[PDB]
This record gives sequence, structure tokens and C-alpha cells, in this order.
Amino acid sequence: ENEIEMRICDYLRRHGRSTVQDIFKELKLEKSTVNRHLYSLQASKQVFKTVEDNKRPVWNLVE
Amino acid sequence: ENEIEMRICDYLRRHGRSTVQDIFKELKLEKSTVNRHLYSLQASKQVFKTVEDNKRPVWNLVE
Amino acid sequence: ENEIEMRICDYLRRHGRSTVQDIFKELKLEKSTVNRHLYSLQASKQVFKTVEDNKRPVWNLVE
Amino acid sequence: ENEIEMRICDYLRRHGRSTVQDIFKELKLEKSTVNRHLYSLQASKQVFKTVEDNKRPVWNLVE
DNA sequence: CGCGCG
DNA sequence: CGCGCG
DNA sequence: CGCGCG
DNA sequence: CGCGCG
Repeated sequence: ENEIEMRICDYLRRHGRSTVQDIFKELKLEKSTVNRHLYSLQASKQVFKTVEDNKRPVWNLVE
Repeated sequence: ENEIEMRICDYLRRHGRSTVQDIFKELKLEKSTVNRHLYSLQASKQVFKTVEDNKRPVWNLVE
Repeated sequence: ENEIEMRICDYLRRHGRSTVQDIFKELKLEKSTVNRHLYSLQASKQVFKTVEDNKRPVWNLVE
Repeated sequence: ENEIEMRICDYLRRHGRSTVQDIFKELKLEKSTVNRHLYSLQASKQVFKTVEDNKRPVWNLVE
């Protein structure tokens, strides 16, 4: 869904840097569904993640 | 859902030993949703898994 | 231990805002031991936490 | 440790049904360490727990 | 799952 | 407060 | 890649 | 436990 992806991006717009756990609980979606879409949005240069060791990746909007 | 759990158990009744991947594609559910319910059904002695090394656990009905 | 508490505070000095999960894996201590000391250091005004909903508390040095 | 697990099982052999709180104070270990091992021993069919509502699980030796 | 809790 | 969870 | 985890 | 994986 474009709706899921809009809702994820809108969460990031309002909250800035967030983990998938942040996003799925607020949106009431499965974690795996939010992650599928985050990775897809990353591939499409709409969001990006930063990672450190085994930590939760942290997501934000590009630019 | 009792409906999800019924549908999982019904899959195992007809197919015997199965991996989560077997079950979620047929049922058209998320893998994580089917696994949540398999682990819950295992706790309630309705299904059991066998595991070997890092292999996919294989699930079946108890008795 | 004063040593544990020094090591926790030193982690926070170098890393800033961190969760207990950040700290226990680097320090190789139990999560519960690091949390016991974080709560104790908070009571002694040496660190503070900020919390939002059910999120991981995030810890940092006072001042 | 096999030593921790031996010590936990030995506690249960002598005391029968016990909570984690019973076991960690006598053994002078962290509660989380004793629970990690109880859950692991349960998976290996060496101990079992019974649970009722939100009560402390109660542990004993299998058979 | 936030948990530190003795 | 059940929590084991990595 | 085993992952269920809240 | 990082996991998105089809």
C-alpha cells in the first residue's frame, strides 16, 4: 500500500529519527510489514537508515 | 484470532510436518503472524516443533 | 560496584543518550545489573532518563 | 554454565516447586540469569513450569 | 518488554 | 512485575 | 535468517 | 533480535 508507505513517512516527518518498533506500535501494523516498506522506501531514496553494530537501525526522511 | 489458529492447525492436519514458510504462503498471512500463533499453540500443547541446528523448525499437530 | 557505576557513566560520557541495551552489550554485564545501577545513579542525580510511552528509556549524564 | 544449571536443578531436587525468587536468593545469582537457565532447561525437558494468571511461574523437575 | 523490585 | 528477550 | 519478541 | 527475505 501507498497508504502504509504514506503513513510511515508521515510518522517520520513528525517524529524524526525512529526505530521500526516506534513506528509499528503507533501505526498498529506488523513490524515485518513496516520493515518491508522501510527497506523499499530506502531503495527509492525516500528514507534512510543509520546503523551501529547490532543496534536497532534508525530511520529518517531523506533531506 | 481463533480463526487464524484454526486455519494453521487445519493446514497442519492436511499436510503434516510443515515450515512456517509452507503455511503463510498458502494462508496468505504474514510469516510473523503465523509464527506468533505457532509458538502460542506450542505453549498450549496443540502443535510441536522439532529443530536441528539452524534449520527451519518443522511444525506438526500433537498426537 | 563503584567500578560498574564508573563504567556505565563513562559509557554515557562517550556516547551520550543511550538505552540500557546499548550499555550492557558493550560492558558485557547483565541488563538487570546495568538497570539497577542506572536507577541508583538517577536517584543520586548523576544520570537522568527521559521516557515516552512504552519506549526504551534513554539515559544520559546530568549536566 | 553447566554449573549454574546443575545448581538450579539441585535446588529444585531438594526443594520441589519453587519460584525464581526462591532460587536466585539461595544461589546468589541474578534473577535474570536464573530465569534464562530455567527457560533453557524447560526447552530441554529437564524442568517445567506451571502458570496461573499473572502469578509467579512455579518451577520443578520433570519426572 | 516499559522491569530497576531487594 | 508475568520478563526468559540475545 | 533460526526470529515468536509484545 | 540486527531480519527486510518474496
